[PDB]
Amino acid sequence: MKELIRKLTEAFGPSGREEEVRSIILEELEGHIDGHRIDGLGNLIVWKGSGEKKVILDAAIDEIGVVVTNVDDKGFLTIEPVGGVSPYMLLGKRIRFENGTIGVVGMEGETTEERQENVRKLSFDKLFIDIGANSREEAQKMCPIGSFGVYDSGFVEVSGKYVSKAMDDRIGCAVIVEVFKRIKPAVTLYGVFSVQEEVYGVPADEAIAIDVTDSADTPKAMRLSGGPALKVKDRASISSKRILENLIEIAEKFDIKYQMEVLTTREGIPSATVSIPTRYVASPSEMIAPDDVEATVDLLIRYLGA
Amino acid sequence: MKELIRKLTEAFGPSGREEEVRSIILEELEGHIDGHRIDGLGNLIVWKGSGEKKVILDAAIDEIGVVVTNVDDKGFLTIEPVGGVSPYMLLGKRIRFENGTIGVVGMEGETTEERQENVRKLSFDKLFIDIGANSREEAQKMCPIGSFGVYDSGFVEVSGKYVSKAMDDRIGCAVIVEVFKRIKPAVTLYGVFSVQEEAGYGVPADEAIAIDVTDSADTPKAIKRHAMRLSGGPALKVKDRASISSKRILENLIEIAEKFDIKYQMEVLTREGIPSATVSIPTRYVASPSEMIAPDDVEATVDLLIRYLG
Repeated sequence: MKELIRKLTEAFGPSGREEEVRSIILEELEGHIDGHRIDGLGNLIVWKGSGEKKVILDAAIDEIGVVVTNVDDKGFLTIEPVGGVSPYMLLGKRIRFENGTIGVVGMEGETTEERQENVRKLSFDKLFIDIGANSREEAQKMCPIGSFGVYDSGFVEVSGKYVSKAMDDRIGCAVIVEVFKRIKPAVTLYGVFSVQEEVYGVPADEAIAIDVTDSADTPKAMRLSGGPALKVKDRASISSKRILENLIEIAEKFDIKYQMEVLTTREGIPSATVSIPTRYVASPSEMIAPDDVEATVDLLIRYLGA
Repeated sequence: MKELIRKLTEAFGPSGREEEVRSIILEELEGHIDGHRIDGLGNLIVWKGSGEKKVILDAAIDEIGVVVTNVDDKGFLTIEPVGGVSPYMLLGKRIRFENGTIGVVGMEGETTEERQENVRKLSFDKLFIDIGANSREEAQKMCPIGSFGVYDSGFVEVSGKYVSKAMDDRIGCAVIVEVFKRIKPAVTLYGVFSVQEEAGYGVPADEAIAIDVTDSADTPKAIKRHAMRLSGGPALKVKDRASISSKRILENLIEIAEKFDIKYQMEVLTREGIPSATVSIPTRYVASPSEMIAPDDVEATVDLLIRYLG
């Protein structure tokens, strides 16, 4: 499942250019599905099994990044955030583009006091990125305007933890993939991979969102290795609540460690939301515990079949 | 070429289920190819010749269809479209599936009132498909949920013109295949048949050409300046941001077309990693069970490519 964690977390998938991610999900799932289709707006719909119950397992394809807005005289890039990324996780951080070009990030500091003052009020109009080109003529071909970029950091295992970029949400995509690769369906199971936008082709009876939640384990609560984070919604149908209680009895039934969050898009069909605790969200080094993710897989395997 | 266009347009190939169209294409080009391959996504790629210049041609193997999203109790199938299918081109039509199955679409509402209204502001929420199924189980065994079907209408000739379902882009497939069958390749030819998805095909190529369908506005009550028309020749499209290389390929195709009296017709519109040009065959009633092309546009097209590449 860890080959999978790399192949997905390392897959280049910013908004609108996620084709590789969909690929690895497909060739990864090839041999364990009945069908799929890419919907008008870019979401991918997988279905497996013959069942009266139709369940949707949603997971966000996309990962945070930056977009170019201005190419410079000497060939430097102006950028702006896509997804919830802070200009602080980018200082000294190197960036990939879809063609493969690597760029480096720096600050528009002039003096020695400006480099200590641009930060306490740092926006993206004070950053820049080097590609290696010295001209705008040599820089526009390397990267047009509207080019996206992502973290260059890859997947590393730190003493049993899985640290990589974009554990949000391809720990969830990876979990769904693994479920399809190990489950024998007792239901008609769709797995939908979503394009979030402006910050359902199939009709089902129950939707289940696989997302991540920030871990409060940071010094000074959702904890690693404590289980999947089950989200209770302050306002939901009797049917969403029954989804929740069903997953609860099944978790208490098979001695499955699990957590429960309450934090202050829903299909109209009854939906629930389960998250994996992930530290350092919106950083190149988001940390998950694999026992949590195989615990989540095990739970879904149990509730949705054998 | 009537036999080829027949096989291609009548082949069943909806969003991934193209083993029939691929098998027909390889079946067709056998004895003329120097190799082929199916990538991890299903794209069929062939190559012939070993010239210095590398030229690629590409045309989509896919056709519009329907996907079944639900099966009710009586055996009727609720559908959502695959591709750009008008709900109207379906009403009264029969639907063709892979395992030997045929269905018939129907509209909800029994009274004259709700039918007459539902046809106004129609959609697939208000449709279904009967298989002759009386049980939901035998429907699930005949047509599982997630099953794709294409138009059941087939190929026929009308006073010299060719009509069939899925001319886009099986007619481009026919152009490529005939080109490969009647070629003495001077360049290194790669043929690419597009699956599913609208930045390379794993083939480095000097230049690339697309064989596409274009809407012919020669129909009545259509009055556009510089309209596409049947038997006007292959339509050579002009792009807005066309690079020097794309304009070079395009200009070369114009040169051949006029040098050998090959009829052709430009097409004016309302990044670019490879030199590319876009040629199109004019076609009538795209997205209908009965798309129509003129054969001499296809012959002039294959002549254009064969003389530009051999």
